[PDB]
Amino acid sequence: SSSIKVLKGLDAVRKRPGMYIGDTDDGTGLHHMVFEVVDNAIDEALAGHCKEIIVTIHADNSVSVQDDGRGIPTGIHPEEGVSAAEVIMTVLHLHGVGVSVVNALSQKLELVIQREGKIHRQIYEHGVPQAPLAVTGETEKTGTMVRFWPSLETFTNVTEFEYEILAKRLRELSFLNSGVSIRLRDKRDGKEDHFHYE
Ligand SMILES: CNc1cccc2cc(C(=O)Nc3cccc(C(=O)O)c3)c(=O)[nH]c12
Repeated sequence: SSSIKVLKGLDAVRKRPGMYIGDTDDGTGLHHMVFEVVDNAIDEALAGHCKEIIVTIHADNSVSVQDDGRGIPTGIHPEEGVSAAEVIMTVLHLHGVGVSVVNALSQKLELVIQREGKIHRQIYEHGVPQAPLAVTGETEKTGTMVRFWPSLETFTNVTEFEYEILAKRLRELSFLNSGVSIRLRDKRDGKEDHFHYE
């Protein structure tokens, strides 16, 4: 059972967030949540499909990452009875460990996928999907959007995202991945930036 594995992996991440995300007391793990989601969007860029990424700090202290790539495949996976996107959002395999870590450590996560003319949406709570991915509407755009509300059971002390921390790494990432265009917007004060290196 994939379902059994999935919940074991999630539970493994909650019990040992240090080895997956970093220190949970000093801010580093909290911001590493953003960078992990961002790194997935960059993969879609490196793969040649995404060109703009927008990172938003929301005023309710969640962060969203939007890409204009293909959008995570929505097809019920041939292997596990749920959408391929749910697999990517929930399956652990530190070998092959990725964005499930963020899902596990978020009190809530919102996933919106635009592809093949359709908008698909799923909500997760502590990594657990409220329902299967479902079509909520129609669109002519493509891409993936992950917004996450970090668990305040997991994170102490530094619980609010810092603009400058996110600006510094995003600037570095566009530098290292020349050609990727990344926008950062703060909804708390209206501050924004655009990082591209060519
Ligand atoms: C903010 N953005 C994102 C956050 C978190 C995860 C992903 C995953 C993906 C992806 O997995 N994209 C992809 C698209 C089409 C095909 C395949 C495939 O492997 O067959 C993969 C992506 O594009 N953005 C992401």
